[PDB]
Amino acid sequence: KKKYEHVLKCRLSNRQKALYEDVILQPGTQEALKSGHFVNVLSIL
Repeated sequence: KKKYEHVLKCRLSNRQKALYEDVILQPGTQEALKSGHFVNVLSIL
């Protein structure tokens, strides 16, 4: 010549915790994480 990057962690909500743990229980997620092929993980995105 003004710019400085400062990214820091953010905070979660317990309703979001409940809903996330709710959705987590689909077994297709398990077989996907084990297989490592995108044909299944496309959904959870």
